[PDB]
Amino acid sequence: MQIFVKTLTGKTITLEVEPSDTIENVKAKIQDKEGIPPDQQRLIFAGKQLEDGRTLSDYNIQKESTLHLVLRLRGG
Repeated sequence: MQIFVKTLTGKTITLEVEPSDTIENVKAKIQDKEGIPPDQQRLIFAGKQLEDGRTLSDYNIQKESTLHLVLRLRGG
């Protein structure tokens, strides 16, 4: 479904996806959209990081949910 992710700048970015799509798919969508890679993408939810292997549905996300789109701290 659709959700509303926030930026490190407190910006509002909405993304329309499916409940069957994985976090990686949603991230990939945001990538092609915004331009930020999924490798450098850090979405926080319920205090837990969105796992690619984990889908929005598996997360029981609510319509127009509030997601935190933060970058990565370190690297490797």
